[PDB]
Formats: sequence, C-alpha cells, structure tokens
Amino acid sequence: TKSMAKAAGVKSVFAVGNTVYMTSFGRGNDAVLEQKIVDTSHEPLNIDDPAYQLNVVTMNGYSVTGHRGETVSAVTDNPLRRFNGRKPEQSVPTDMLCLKPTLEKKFFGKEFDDNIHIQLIYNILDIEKILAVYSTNAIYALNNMSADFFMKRTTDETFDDFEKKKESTNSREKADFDAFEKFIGNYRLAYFADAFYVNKKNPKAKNVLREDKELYSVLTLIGKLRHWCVHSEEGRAEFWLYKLDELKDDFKNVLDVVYNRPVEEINNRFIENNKVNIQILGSVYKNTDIAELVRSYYEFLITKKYKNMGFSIKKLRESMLEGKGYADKEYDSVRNKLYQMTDFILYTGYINEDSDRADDLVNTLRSSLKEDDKTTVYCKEADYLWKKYRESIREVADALDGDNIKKLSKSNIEIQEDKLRKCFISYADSVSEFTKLIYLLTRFLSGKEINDLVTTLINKFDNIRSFLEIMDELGLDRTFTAEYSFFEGSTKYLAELVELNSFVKSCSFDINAKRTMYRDALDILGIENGLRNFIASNVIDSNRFKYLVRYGNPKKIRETAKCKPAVRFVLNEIPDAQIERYYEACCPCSANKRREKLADMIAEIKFENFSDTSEAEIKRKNQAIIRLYLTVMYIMLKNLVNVNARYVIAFHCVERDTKLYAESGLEVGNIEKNKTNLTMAVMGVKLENGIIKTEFDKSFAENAANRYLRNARWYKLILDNLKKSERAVVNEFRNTVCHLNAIRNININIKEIKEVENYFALYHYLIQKHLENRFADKKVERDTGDFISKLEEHKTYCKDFVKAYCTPFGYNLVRYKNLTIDGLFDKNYPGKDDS
RNA sequence: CACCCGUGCAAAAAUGCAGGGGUCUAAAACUGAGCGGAUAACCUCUCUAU
RNA sequence: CAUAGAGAGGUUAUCCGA
Ligand SMILES: [Mg+2]
Repeated sequence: TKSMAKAAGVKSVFAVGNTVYMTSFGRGNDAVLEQKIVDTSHEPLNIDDPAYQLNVVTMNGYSVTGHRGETVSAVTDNPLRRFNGRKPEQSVPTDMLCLKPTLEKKFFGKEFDDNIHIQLIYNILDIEKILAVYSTNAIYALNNMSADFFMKRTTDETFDDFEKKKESTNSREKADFDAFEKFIGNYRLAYFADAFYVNKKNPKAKNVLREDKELYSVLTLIGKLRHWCVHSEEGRAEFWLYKLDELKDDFKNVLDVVYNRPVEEINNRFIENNKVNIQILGSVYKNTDIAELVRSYYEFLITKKYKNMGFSIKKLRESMLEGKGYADKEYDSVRNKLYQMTDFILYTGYINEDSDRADDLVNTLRSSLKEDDKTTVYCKEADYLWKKYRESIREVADALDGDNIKKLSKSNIEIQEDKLRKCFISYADSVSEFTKLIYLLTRFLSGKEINDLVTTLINKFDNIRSFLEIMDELGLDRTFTAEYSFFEGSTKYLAELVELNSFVKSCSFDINAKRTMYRDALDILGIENGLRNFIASNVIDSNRFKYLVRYGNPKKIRETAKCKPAVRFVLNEIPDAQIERYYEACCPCSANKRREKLADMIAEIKFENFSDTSEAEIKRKNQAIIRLYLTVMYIMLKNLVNVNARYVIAFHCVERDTKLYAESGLEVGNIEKNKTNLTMAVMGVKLENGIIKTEFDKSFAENAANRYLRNARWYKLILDNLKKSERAVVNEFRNTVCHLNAIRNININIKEIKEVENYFALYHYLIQKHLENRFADKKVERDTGDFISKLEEHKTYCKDFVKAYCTPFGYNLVRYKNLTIDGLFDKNYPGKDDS
C-alpha cells in the first residue's frame, strides 16, 4: 500500500537548523508551508484553509490527521533524529553517500545546514542520468548504420575548421573526415528524416538531404551531448549543457531549423483541421465569444492542458457516458468528435465554474489509500456530471448527427484568426537552446523513450521549481553559483518542456526512400511474381519495423530469430489469450503447445511459407505471421536495450561520484585505467602489486567513506567480489555497455544459449559471451577463466561473473544489489532475494 | 520480496510488530509516463480515373 | 471539384488481454 503520511497531506518534512518544517500539497506539484516545530513546540502557518492538524508532537516524530477528503491519520519521523537513535542529539541528516556538503558547495556557494538543497541537487543529477542514457541510445542508433567518429566530436570547432581536413597531412584526422564523408550519402540516413532531410519546392515538393554543414552540426551536438553526459568533463566544458546560449551560430541555426518544422506544420493547419468542432462548440456555447472559445480549444487540444489538472478527464467521461447507450451502432460515425467535445466541455467546466469541485476531486484522489476509492469517487462525480451536462451532450450529439447540417457547417469560413494568436505554439526564435537540443535528441529515439524522457524532465524541473519556491518562502539563500545560473530560470524551462510534451512524436520515414528500405524490409525476414513487393509493403508500414531497423541490423535480427529458446521466452511473456489469437490468425492443443508451434514457425520463416485458398485468407495469414515476427523481435531488442540502459546509468553515476569524491578530499586515483577505483577508495584498500592483500576487519567497515558500506556483511561480500574481479574485464564490460556492443553483436553472442529465464539473464549471457570472445586469445586471471569455463559448460549466464564485473558500482550498495542479483533488477518482475 | 532510518517488545548484539524515506535503487502522492495487439471514422497534397 | 481506386502523413476514439 501507499504511504499513509502522504495521503494524510504531508508533502515533505525539512530540517532547517534546530527547527523543522512540514509542507502540504497544493495545486499540481506545489508546496505550502503550514507547520513549524522547534523541540516539541508547534507553530501553525497557513492559518486559513488548513491541510492537516498535528495531534501529539514528540521528539521522536509527529502524529498528524488530515482534513482533505478522507480523514486519514498517520505519523511522520523527525528528520533531525535520523541516525541519532538508540546509539543522542539533533543534527541535520546527510545523504547516504556522504556527498551532501560537496554537492552543496558545487551547485551553490557553500553549505547550508539544511536538507532542502540536496534534494534539488539530486533532481539535477537525475536529469543528467536520464539525459546520459538517452543520448547514449541516440548515438548507438546513429552509429548502427556503419554495419572514433562519434567520441571526439566537440562543439568548439565549426564546419569550416572541419573542412580543412581535406588537405590535412596527418592521417589521424584525415581518417576522421573520410568517416564523416562516408557517413553522409549512406542510404540508412533516410531514417531520422526530421534531423537530416528537409522539404524543397519543385522549382512537386520533395525531401532532400540538408547541406553538409547542418548534418555536421547535428552530429556534433549529439556527440558532445553524449560525451558530456557520460563522462566527467573538467574545466569550462563541464558546463556545456547549462551554457548552451554560448554555442556557435551554426548549431543555433540547425537547432532552430529542426525545431521549427513541426510547429509550422501543426499550428498552420489548426483552424482548417478542427473547423467543424469550433463551429459546433460555438453553436452550443452561445454566450462565450468565438475568439475566447477557439483560444480555449487550442489550449485544450494542441497544448493538451487536460492531462495535468490532477484527475483524468478521460476516465470521468468514460464513467459518465457509459450509462447512456452511445456505445451502440447509432452513433458509430459521430463518436470520435462527440467524445472529444464532451471532454472539452468537461475541461472548461472544471476551470471556469467548478474549480472547488476539481480541488475536492483531486483531494479525494490524493487521500485515497487504495484503488477501490479511486473508482467510487470517479463514479460519484460522474453522476453529478451527467445530471448537469446531459442537455449539452445531447445538443452536441444531435448537431453532429446532422451529417447534412455538418456539411452545411463545414463550407463556411467566418472565424477570426489573425487576432489572439498569443496562444499559439512559440516558434524556435523564442524557446531556449536547451529545449531545442532536447528535441533534436528525441528525434533519434522511439516514442516510448521520448515519452519517458520528456515526462522525467518535466517532473524533475517541477521538483526544482517547487523546492526553489519553498526556499524563497522560508527566506533561505537560493542564489546558484555563476556557472549554474541557468537553473535560476528553471520554471520557465519547465513550461517549455510541458509545451514540448504537447506535440513531440516519433520520427517519420522519408517518402522518397520507400524504395531504398525495400532491401532492408525484404532481408529482415531473410527471403533473399511480385509477392515480395506485397511482403515489403506489409513489413515497412509496421510500427515495430522502425525500432527493429533503427536499433539493429536486419540481417542480424533475422539470424537471432533462429534462437528458439529466446523467441520461446518472448512468447511465454505473452498471455494465453493473445497466443491463442495469434495461432488462430496464423493457422486454420494446449496453450504451451500452440506457443511452441508459433516459436517453431517463426524460426524458419521463408518465401515458400508466404507463397505456398481465398485471396482474403492467405493475405491475412501472411500479414499475421509478419506482424507476429516483427512484434517478437521488437520486444526482445527493446527490452535488451532497456536493460543496458541501467548499466549506462550505473557507469555514468560511477564517473560522477568519482569526480565528486575526489573533490571531497578522498584519494580515488584515476578512473580510466581502472573503473573500480571508487569502491576501493571508499573502503580504503589499495591494489598492492595488483591484488587486494588486505583481509576483512571490522575497523575498515566502521570507517567507510559512505553509509552504504558501513554494514559488515555487505562490506565483506563486495570485498570478496572485488578480489575475484579483473581490471581488463571490467574495462571491456564498460566499453560494451557504453557502446552497446553486446546488442550490436547479438547475432553471435546468442548462438549457443540453452534456456532464458528473464531478460536480465539473456542480457548478461550476451555480455559474458562477448567478454569470452574478446578474451579468447589473451591471458586472464584464474577467476575470469573459471567464470568463462562455467559459462561455456552450463551454456547460461553465470551469476558469480555478474557479481564480479559489476563491482565498480559497489560503493552504492542498493544499485549493486539491484544490478547483480536477479529478481531485484526489474520493478515489473519482483523476484526473491538470492543472497 | 530490495536498502536506510525512527519507536515499542524479546533479547543480549539480534529477532519480531508497526511506520517513515523527494534527501536509496529507472523509484515521494494526485496526473502526466515508462505494456502488447485488432478494428474505426475525419482532415490534407494528389493521381490516372468520374 | 461527385463517385470508384490508390499511396503518404494529423488528431481522435473503443475492444480484449496486463
Ligand atoms: Mg531520487
């Protein structure tokens, strides 16, 4: 169940000096101060419209009782007594990595004797983590077409300086320029059309490649983003993301050109596309002015302002209109627009008059301790919503049902348009460089990744804004240092990101390149009259083909489709009803038997199977097989990439905390030579002649750098794993994770697997096979040899090897546990702890 | 069935009960979002064809 | 500038399994 304190209305508890402050939830992700306690002495802020009242206040915590919605009473622990019980004074808590003073001194001027700034700093760190992961994914997608260049690319040089490599007398950069030249002109550049292709007029319009300057600028921006996020830059370059206004003119121009296209393609046709909707709404909103109504419609549909009010308008409308038989065939043709107008009416009803009703609904939602209440309150609200808006819904339905009158209302243009355009999407000349760079980064990833990245950024920026508002209200110092003053405008950035969330979609395949992708689509199934044209047409339009090609070589995907255990596991993840539907679509008998038959059929898909009695039967069968194959391989590849993202997070965190600990005064040494120097430095052990001679002692655990390694058992376990690791193996693992070499070489690394129990096991088997292949002709330590022999003998990933080469993350115990023991890696598959 | 912290109780150096964690792990609450298919209208540029 | 028929893209629903 969820936290009862959060449901009671307690947002957070902040320790400032010897006093403590308790906040409350507000409109959206806002915070309101109402309670200050100084050693069992309570003073109430927010004298009017309170959120909760504290019953008993003690040094050990505070018991509170809420007033919003359900009167749920809970208890909250005192932050000033953290780490100070049964072992004897009040002190401001520190982060578990013992890096709070260093982070405060870095992002701000000095230490602040409170636990508010550190949360903002950790939100910034989360922003950097997610940016690192998705920039690494984008770089891998851009590099996959090769079937070095993207590592040394920096924005300090423009295309004019890069062009001097034509006559360069040194081969080191001549090879780089040759690689750049080979990059352009590649047919695989047809993907990512919005990043490399632009529309051109006939003197009809066709998509053509941009000039070399713009392509180089895009590549440089992406490469520098990856280099800055993944690595720990030193000097001015470490502020590259937060000083994007200092970029050269070429990069700004390419960012503006990339960003302006969707905006100019969305707000230009807004009036014409939704004409009938505004006409009907004006008919039913007789009193409201037309300009204000169209402004509200634009803010509701294009900007999608109905997805951040706290509740779900869609759920309320669904639970309201279900009673009346609008789901019947009678309104089948008009359902699409009628429902949209219903949600619009609901939205304008909750922002003009029923603001208090919306606040009550969101309060009841927040105070619920389970899922049963979250539906009962929705139904209760929907009853009143029906009883109030039945007439308006009926009027809209009858107006839309008049297809004759609908056509009569479509050919007449009387809308005021050149006035009140301030609601339109801001062009590239008004948005910040950070948002444009984020959009350019998103132009290289799949839609789910885009949604995850944008939502995470919006949430973190909202967190930063709320914390800044809290600090301003409390009177605390919040002036960032001169290098991070960008974050002072964070609120504005949040808006842009929210605005960016309105219209950002996946990338579009170029229309003219529909023939160049014929070979890739025809070869992803490994085929090689005119039936192959049908197969290519039915493969290209699949949404999973984009992911399968942008993130994998089609021939390699076809080769890895022969791994029967892997495909069998992916089919096992699919529920029984879906498997039955697939079998009935692909063929004219238990669930497991049908799953095995499907896994056998997909493994040797051939041209004979497609060719081989109605034309409306064999065509659907071939389509079903094609779509099933594409779905299976897409799921496998996507989950493998998502698993690799976690280790990308881990290595970025390792680099960042290495730099932070080195700044904090800990002798960590260089990290490029050995990636596990953080863990030894935190423990305090040294590589005496290449091995850790020191054994376990309780004193070493008692004097660890951070609270993570202050438990004797986990200290001993991680030290033992360290003594069983190898520097070269760790470096190769880091390179494989950062460059996604395991996923790229999936053809070979999956050849001789026996059984797959989860995606974690498959990914680590791939990595272990890659490590064995790279070290097949090199001298390795006895532990690595034992691990490789065990992997070869069992033909399954070795968990001890995972514990061995994941030791660089050992300084963070929770991350190490999550990334080593299977069953704790994925939150969607909660397993059992093996240790 | 993760990690850390608080409090009661058994102990004697750890078990249990009940909680908290934005300052632990992709990871605070409402919501936005991170799951997969199989059909539907409606708009735009046509492009022979009416 | 009506009906047949293609592509290619916008939003939007509703249906079952989680
Ligand atoms: Mg966090």
